[PDB]
Amino acid sequence: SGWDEFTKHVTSECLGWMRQQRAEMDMVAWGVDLASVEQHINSHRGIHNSIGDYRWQLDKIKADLREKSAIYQLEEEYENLLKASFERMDHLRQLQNIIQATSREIMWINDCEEEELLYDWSDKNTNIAQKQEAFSIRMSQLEVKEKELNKLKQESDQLVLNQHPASDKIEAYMDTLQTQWSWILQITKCIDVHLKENAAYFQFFEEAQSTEAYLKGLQDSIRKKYPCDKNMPLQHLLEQIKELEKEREKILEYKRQVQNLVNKSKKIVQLKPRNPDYRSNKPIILRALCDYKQDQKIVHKGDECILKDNNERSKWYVTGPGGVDMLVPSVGLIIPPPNPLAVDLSCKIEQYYEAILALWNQLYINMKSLVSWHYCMIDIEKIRAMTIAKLKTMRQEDYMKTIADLELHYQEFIRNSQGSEMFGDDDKRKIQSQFTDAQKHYQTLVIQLP
Repeated sequence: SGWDEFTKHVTSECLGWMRQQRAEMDMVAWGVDLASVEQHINSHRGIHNSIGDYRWQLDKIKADLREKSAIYQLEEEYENLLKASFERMDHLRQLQNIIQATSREIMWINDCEEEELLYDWSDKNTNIAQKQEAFSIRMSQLEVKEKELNKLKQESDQLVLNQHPASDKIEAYMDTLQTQWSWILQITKCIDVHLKENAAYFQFFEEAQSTEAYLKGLQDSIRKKYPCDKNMPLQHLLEQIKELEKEREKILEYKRQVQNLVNKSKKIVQLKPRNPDYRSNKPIILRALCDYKQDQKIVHKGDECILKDNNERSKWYVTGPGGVDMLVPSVGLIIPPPNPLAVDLSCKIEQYYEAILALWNQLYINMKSLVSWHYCMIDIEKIRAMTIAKLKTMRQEDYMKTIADLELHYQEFIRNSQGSEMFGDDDKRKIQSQFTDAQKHYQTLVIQLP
């Protein structure tokens, strides 16, 4: 104001168009919807190339004017608009880049997640070998991603540092990325645990079913390898007993192998209930492998949950430990021991070991008694064959000892015969009579000496 009226018009119209352009490019809303960002890039490109062309329309106008301030004021407004126009074209660019990148980076993690989410960890999946390696490949792919992600955030923080008009909105998008990333690592942490427990689960039954087959087929093997009849020669017996004692040593090495299975069973996890079709009368107890949270509903690593519905092989309806029903991803839930299928097997296998141990005890004392029987008969023949004339040739302690031998060999027999199945009462009397006879046949010759 205060100038020529033609100058007040030409200058007003200019400042009016130059500021109506600022209004339009400030009334743009900042969003991460790539479809919007795209139309804003084209939109502004039309406004930028418009004011860029306006420099010449402005030159013509400054040439007609003569008012000192007017000219300066117009040039100052234009140079200000032009500067803002450039910085806008750049702010849009920077945005599109950072979002496109983060957008594709989220889909990558999501796809990784979708994969592990749909994986089958039941007993039907025995390939803890394929999985083990495929996983190590991914853990490498991931250590690779963390790099790409780290510098993607370093690119983002820079934009916030430069007060990008959309700072808050991109930090929010990055928040999303961070959330997905943290979750994929949680899955990997509990995938390492499935791999371990599932390995054990299969290792255990492979070893147990193989031990059970052994101790059951050994209960019959032995009984055939060591027959016990009353008509076996003395030599053969002593040699059988020696082998029979090597056997016990071996079945003591089993006790240690067996005791190991007893222990493992107490730690073997449950897999069958992971299948939607598995039915049981006892409720299924779960444990959380990692924190999972979905809007105000949160489960903590180590929380005990109850399974309600598992028709979905990726999402289970789960309750507890605060009576709170919630859908938590199957991946992050395991079914801890005790596994009744494992404990019962370890109990069974243990009873086979004990059966063998008992069988051994029977065969042992059986032979030990058959040996005392023979040792007794040798002494009985010595005493029976004793004549008064034959005695005088021998020392007075050669025969005094032969009865001592018999007395002791007969005690050993009575002792081993107690729990033996080799001698019925018919024989326990038969020998009892041979002994008592020979006993007096001796004291008949003990009195005749003087």
